[PDB]
Amino acid sequence: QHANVVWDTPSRNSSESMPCGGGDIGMNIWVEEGDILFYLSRSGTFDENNCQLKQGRFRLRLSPNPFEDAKDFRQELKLIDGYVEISAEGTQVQLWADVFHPVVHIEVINDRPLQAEIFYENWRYQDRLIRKGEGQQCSYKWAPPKGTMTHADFISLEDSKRLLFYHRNAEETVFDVAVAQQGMNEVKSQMMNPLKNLTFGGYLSGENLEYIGTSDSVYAGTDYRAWGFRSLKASKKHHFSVVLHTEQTETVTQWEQGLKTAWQRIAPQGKISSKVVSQDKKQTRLWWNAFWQRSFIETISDAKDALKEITRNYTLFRYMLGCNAYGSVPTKFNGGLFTFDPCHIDEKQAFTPDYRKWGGGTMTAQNQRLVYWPMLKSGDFDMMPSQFNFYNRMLKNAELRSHVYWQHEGACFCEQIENFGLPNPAEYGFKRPAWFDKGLEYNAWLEYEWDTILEFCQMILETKNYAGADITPYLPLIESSLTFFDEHYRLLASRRGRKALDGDGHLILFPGSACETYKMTNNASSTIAALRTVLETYIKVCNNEKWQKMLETIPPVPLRYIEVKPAWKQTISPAKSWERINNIETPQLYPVFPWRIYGVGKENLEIARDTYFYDPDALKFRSHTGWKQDNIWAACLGLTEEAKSLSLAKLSDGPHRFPAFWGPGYDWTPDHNWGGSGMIGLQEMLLQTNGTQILLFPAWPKEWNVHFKLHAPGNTTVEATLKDGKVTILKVSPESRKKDIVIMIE
Repeated sequence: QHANVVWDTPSRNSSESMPCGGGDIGMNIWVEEGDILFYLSRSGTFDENNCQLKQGRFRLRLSPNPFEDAKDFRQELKLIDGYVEISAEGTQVQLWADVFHPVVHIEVINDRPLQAEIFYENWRYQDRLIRKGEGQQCSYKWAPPKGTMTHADFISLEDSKRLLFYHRNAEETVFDVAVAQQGMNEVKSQMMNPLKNLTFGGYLSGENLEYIGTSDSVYAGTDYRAWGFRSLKASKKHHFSVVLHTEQTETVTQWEQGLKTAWQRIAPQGKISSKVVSQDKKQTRLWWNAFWQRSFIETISDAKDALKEITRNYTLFRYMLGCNAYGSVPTKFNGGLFTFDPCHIDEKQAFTPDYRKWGGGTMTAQNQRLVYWPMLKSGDFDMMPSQFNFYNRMLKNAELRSHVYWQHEGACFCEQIENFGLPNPAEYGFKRPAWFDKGLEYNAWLEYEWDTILEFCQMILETKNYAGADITPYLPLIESSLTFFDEHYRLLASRRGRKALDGDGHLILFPGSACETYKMTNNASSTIAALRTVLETYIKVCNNEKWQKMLETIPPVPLRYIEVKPAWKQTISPAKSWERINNIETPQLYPVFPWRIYGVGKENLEIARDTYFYDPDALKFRSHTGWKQDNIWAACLGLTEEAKSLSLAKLSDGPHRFPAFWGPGYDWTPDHNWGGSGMIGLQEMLLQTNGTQILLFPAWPKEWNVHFKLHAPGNTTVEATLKDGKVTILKVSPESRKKDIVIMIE
């Protein structure tokens, strides 16, 4: 038992919008001065500058409008069935997306016959020059070449099919620019190109509609054109469909064809088969019903109000993640699929609705990982490949890097990575010395940060461990990723000295970095904990000995002493050595999470706790904002009250009307690494794994009553309840695992 989001009065602007999606599609939906407005974003729609374009904005007006000064207004997110419902006296509108097909549906049911106008609004009707600061939404960031523009869409007026909109990419894209910049033209002809000719759009369609002409205005400081359709005859029912298609094609004909094929499915002889759309609808709702059975964290005086808040928000976010199961590319951290008009976020950055900070086809690994990690314990295993394929798609490209720059095998996956496997052109350096290594970013924050891929590698393996997933398509990726660290730091040492290993026969991890925070490291704890834990884990799943050899070559995690404001405390060191500090991450707790070397029910917990409580960089960097993992670590170290405080802070209502729209923090709104991280935190307070143990309530307060169900390794599922400090229930499946449970509530 939980709660939907119910607004009983209309919304003022696009920031006061509601998420709704499914499949690879996300809509922001709201009602403003009697109009039903929805933005429509789909995963993977990257322009020639690698900006994530929204497909458009949709407007629905009824006449006489029952939403004008309406009594009994109600916009409701109907979680269980994954659809939004807007209703007022004798009218009921439903919006949903098919989970199994790229199609949005609007349904109107009126007691009396009403008239309906539907408008398709597109602000890319003509070329628009990228203004100062607008580059952040693309790969050029702060330095878009003079005369760089967002190219125009192709709208046109030709069954029930009415309107055709699409954007098409040219042959020349930021890919070709970046290939040149980083000197890989030699091997360009062997590289996957995600952007060349990439085309994406669809049909607006309905029965009982005529065209009512074009019209021009401004929505949120953004000029736009609108095409309008009006129903020939008033009617008790009205049904509109939007049908999308995405593809790289030699001609526009080829693309159109694929769109037609998708359109025919739902309109076999030109009309929208309400038989077919009923199956689609039924399927979709079952899927959502199943969705809310995979996992949950629910409740059962303002203490309870606050718990309800975070559990509610935890859930609302999970909905948002759900909207992009089966995306070809992952839910992005910086807005996801639910960006709105920038001006509501920052007036200095008031650009098109296609705008967000930190790029579109450009995705920072450290953020992306926080979106996905929580999908293991929530059982959302089928969504995670969206994230895995992103990297698998560019494995050949990331390898050709290492071939070109250092003539060795293995994939070089930079931190701020494009969808084509090279680092972001801007961060690589536009004004860089001729002599500098072509494989290295001319960058103080990013140089030698290649280790986040290993977190995704761990995710892949953990899908096997948690859900028996078939991960055969990924093994090459995992192997190539490890091969790099071995072949790189061997070669670097052999070029510098006579020995390629240290005197303990271990790898010499220099130059490295501990995330983006400690730079030019020797033997960072973060990178080590990773190689150790990935290899340990990949050994259990591969008899080959090359991997046990390499595990023996991994140096130990470095520790150190710190004085306390005497007495000395022993903590985890950032690294054996570093040159400087350029950020506010805390990679000396990466052995706590993600790699779970230290943690509850594991050795030397006192070391980790002291790192959390006394490392003065960690103290200084502690926070609940954005990606800050202090909430996670607190929980993994069994510090309730600390975890309680942070998780309260992290998951409490965001600044917009929908309460799980958090941001912008260090990123963009809706911040998804905010949600993601926050999920992780709540999850770890309840359930942790320690070998084959399942530790329940490791960092959960007695006075928080809870009913949850989370996953654990070996297709295991734990449903439990705490009430007035008693574990009143336990339902465990398979039952053989019930004896592995350890209750920790004291």
